[PDB]
Amino acid sequence: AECSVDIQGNDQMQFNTNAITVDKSCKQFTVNLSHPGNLPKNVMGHNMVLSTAADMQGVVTDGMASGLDKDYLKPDDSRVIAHTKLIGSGEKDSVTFDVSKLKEGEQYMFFCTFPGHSALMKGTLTLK
Amino acid sequence: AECSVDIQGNDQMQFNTNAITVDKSCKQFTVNLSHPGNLPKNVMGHNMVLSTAADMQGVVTDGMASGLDKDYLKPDDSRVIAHTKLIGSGEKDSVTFDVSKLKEGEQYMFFCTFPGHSALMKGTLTLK
Ligand code: NI
Ligand code: NI
Repeated sequence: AECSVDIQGNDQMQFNTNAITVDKSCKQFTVNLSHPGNLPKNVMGHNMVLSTAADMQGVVTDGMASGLDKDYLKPDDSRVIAHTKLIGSGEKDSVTFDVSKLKEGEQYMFFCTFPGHSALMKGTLTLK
Repeated sequence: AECSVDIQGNDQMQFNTNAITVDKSCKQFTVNLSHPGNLPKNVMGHNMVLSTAADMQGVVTDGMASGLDKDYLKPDDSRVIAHTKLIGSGEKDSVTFDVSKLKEGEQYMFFCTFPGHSALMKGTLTLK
């Protein structure tokens, strides 16, 4: 609870929220991702990727180009603050990261890098 | 141009038009679908499927449930007036159907049934 949050990304190409705020008291923060649905990861794969608003675009465009083998994320991309695995239906994955990696007054974005999904599957994250 | 429309499906999950006018003087109308870009069928597949605005949702839902091998279309869906195959990048397909299958004052939709795309890839077709 509190320094964790649960996200689901479904077969309708959406996330159950478009805003997460990290509380300034958290030492670490967890994002638990699940995929309700029936569709396979090769058609409707979802991951949770975090970065700044200004970088999102770069991360999606190089993610795309990497492909399904690299879970559509450029390996060791330094713009990526934290990311889960690309999961399909019935799969579950989570990531914990240092709240120290986030600074106040900066717009972060959570999104999915599977092609075309960030048009809908995106959200703001903010450290309050 | 004359009783036919050239249309494009791109890797941004966008068709290059969102309104088709079919002329009453046509015996037939031909739609010519192409897919500029680089992503394959299993990731950014596109088809042009036509039905009444009312049947669209049943076609989209059942299409999803038909699977990738079925080109995400319920085969012999009684509601589909015409459709192309689901094409990936570099590919192309056309469909010619008779104009008598359309009537005056019905609302028709064209759309793509690939998972999550029709919220974005959709337009109106109209008999004038
Ligand atoms: Ni996704
Ligand atoms: Ni499509």
